[PDB]
Amino acid sequence: GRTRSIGLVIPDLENTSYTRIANYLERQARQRGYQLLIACSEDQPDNEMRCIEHLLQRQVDAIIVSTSLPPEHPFYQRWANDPFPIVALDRALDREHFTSVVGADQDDAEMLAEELRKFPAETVLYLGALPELSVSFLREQGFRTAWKDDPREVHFLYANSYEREAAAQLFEKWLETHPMPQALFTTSFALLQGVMDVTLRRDGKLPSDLAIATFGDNELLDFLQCPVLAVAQRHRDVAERVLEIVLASLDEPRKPKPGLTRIKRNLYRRGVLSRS
Amino acid sequence: RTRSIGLVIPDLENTSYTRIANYLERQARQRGYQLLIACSEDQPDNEMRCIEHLLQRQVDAIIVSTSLPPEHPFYQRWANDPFPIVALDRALDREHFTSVVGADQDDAEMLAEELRKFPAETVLYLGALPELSVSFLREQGFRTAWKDDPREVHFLYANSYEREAAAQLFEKWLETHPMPQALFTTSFALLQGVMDVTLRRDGKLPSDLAIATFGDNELLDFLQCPVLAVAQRHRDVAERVLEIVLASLDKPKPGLTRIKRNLYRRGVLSR
Repeated sequence: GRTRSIGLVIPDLENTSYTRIANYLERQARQRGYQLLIACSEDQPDNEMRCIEHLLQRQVDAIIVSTSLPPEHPFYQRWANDPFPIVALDRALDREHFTSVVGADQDDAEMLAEELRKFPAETVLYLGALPELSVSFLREQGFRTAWKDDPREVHFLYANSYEREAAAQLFEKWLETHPMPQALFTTSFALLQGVMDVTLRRDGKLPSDLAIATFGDNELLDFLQCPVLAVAQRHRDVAERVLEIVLASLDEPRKPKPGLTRIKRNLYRRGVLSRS
Repeated sequence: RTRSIGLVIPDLENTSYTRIANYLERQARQRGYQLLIACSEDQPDNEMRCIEHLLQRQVDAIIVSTSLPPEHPFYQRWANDPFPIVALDRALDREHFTSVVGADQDDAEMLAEELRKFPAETVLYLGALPELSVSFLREQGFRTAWKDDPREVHFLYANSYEREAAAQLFEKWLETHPMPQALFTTSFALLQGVMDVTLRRDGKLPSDLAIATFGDNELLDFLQCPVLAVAQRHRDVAERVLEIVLASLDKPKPGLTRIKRNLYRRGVLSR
């Protein structure tokens, strides 16, 4: 009854994090005799639900999804007590009913923020997005823990989306009344790209006196002239775990106990720190 | 008819292939087709297995970037067959298959011509694997642009398109040659090795250096010297490849079809 196929619904194959996870999931699925069917949602809920339906129509045996919807959204509640495996990747689904393989956001932000705090800097800027979301709050809580005994006042700035242009416009507006920071903590690589876009437009280069700490990573940051700290997901491990959950959900009498499986990120020392 | 299309590529790590995959996925989905991606890791045996697997799944057509040469009997099975197999990047037999490939010679000529405009006494061309098609096409393009220029270009060839190999070879070359004021690299990986040696030695790149490279990326905006780079037109490539598949299904001429790269001015040239 098994088509030996597994759906993967992710926003795109642009974002390095998503391409890397797709890369490893495809490799590992093929090694177990499964064809991955990738369907990109463009991070849009209506598209995502359409992709889900299309994959069901193609009779995939299971679906791995990074959802753009709230974790408890009714659309997925259809599968809450059903044999059909839906496994969440990166962004959680209802921990009562689904297994989600996600980051250890609070801990990872604390670990990154503790490293950032080691750089002398008068002006410290925290740039996040969508502060009301659980994920955003957890990252800020981790940062605050790391900085709780530091006497510096940190500037908090929040974009309306985790998106490069939104960050650029907000940071550019911020610079009208604040100095360039000497320490910067960004909660997504897209936010950091917007800041870097403005800094390059304004100055033609990054300051040597700027310590950058970001979620997300790109080994090309090794070539920047300022200190850069980055936290990347353990893509290979996440892929192996998700597949193992999908196959256990198919191969065993009972599904894995629902809940979050939080996988720590790696901290990478980039920019001038790669030349220490 | 399953309204699905196989895509066999080395991996989803190479930003060339991920970008093409990204656009092929969107355009195929927009037409009701499901893309079935299979990664070969550039291994011939892996590739042949992936093809068979996709055939089992009754895909309507296959797009492949092959790790096999022309002349290999494998694809000869479909030489005169209604089933569409379309080549991407590496060409299949021109008598029988349509291949969407690079215009490497013309791209290298365009890039080299822009680099030639920079004042530079010492010019270094850094490539790899000079006997390979990709390598010789790019060299010929360069030499065409530099044909009547009085400067003697230094040619340097690494044993692979790899950062560490380039770093080692460039460090050795600097023992007896001055830092160039113009550098042409046939791959971004080679440029990375040159930047490794230069940054580790001097902590910065020279002001008096113009760089031209294949493999454009956003790091290049940060560089504090003039930079020229070429990049594939990924969306246009994906569109052409899907056009060919759909027309074969719903017939295109066998042979190579080439899509040129775009040129970007990066580093201090963005100012």
